[PDB]
Amino acid sequence: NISPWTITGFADGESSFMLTVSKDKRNTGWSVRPRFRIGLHNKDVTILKSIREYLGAGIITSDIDARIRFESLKELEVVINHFDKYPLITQKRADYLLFKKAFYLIKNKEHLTEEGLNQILTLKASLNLGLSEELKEAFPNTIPAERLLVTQEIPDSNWVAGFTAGEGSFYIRIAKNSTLKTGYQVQSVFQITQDTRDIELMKNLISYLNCGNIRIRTCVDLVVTNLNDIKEKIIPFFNKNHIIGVKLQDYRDWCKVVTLIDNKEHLTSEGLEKIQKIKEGMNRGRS
DNA sequence: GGTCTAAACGTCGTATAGGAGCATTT
DNA sequence: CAAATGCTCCTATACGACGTTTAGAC
Ligand SMILES: [Ca+2]
Ligand SMILES: [Ca+2]
Repeated sequence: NISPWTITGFADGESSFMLTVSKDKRNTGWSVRPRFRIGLHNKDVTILKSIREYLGAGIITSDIDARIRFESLKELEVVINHFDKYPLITQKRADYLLFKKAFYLIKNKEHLTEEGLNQILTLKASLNLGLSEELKEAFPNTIPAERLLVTQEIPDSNWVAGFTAGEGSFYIRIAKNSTLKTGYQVQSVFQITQDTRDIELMKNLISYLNCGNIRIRTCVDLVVTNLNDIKEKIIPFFNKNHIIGVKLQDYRDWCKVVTLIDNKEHLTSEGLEKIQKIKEGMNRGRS
């Protein structure tokens, strides 16, 4: 059985909290509904069934992508019990909090009033992309509810495993560089990318893993390039607390290249070619 | 001077997140 | 009816993932 913290982390990466407000058969003229969803590439449904098995709720689909969705009041109650017990720690937590207030309004059927509808619109206004042009036009001078800035340490190894399984990256960097014998440097790279709103979170993870540097481009990158930070810290970490989903295979290929660099012979033409073939067949070049 | 590692810097194209809205059941 | 939710399709930009140069150790 899959761990709950793996679930929260993975959701921290890939989930969405939504409120749909559609013109409508009804007295306020508007329909209000909450949605919670997690979406992945089609190849990873087994994770969803397992997660589904843990919570005992969610409806799964597989088409152009794979999604598990929670749309009924009871299932979202299951979702809320989960994230209340095993809380989110990225900025998406703030989205969660808006969703949760709205959900409760909806549970009490307060959404069927102009007053209640409007309060819900105040929650939706600060939720994700906020109010659409259509909704701004139909309901102007709306003041958006305040959104909590979440400011947080790593709760569990399985959380990191879920988050890296969504947003993490293992890639091989090849740089044209004449000062090297092969004409190329080979680097094993671990990376996490996140909007700057959570730099604190990134930093506790750096602290949590005892390695990596921050690169700022707004976006932030956690980047690990050091070979025996990679060897003696990152890989053992994801070795006891497993990366899940299709991304593991990339991780394994990443390990193989790390092994090749570790035996110091990636610095030969035959070896550099070898690593190149593997890199071109990992991550996006996989087809 | 040469070889190399670490990492600071640079940047593009699909893949997510987010969304919207009609159909069926409760 | 009307309220909830099942079901499916739409989209556009912030991560992924790829590439180059620099600081400097050995
Ligand atoms: Ca992802
Ligand atoms: Ca993301």
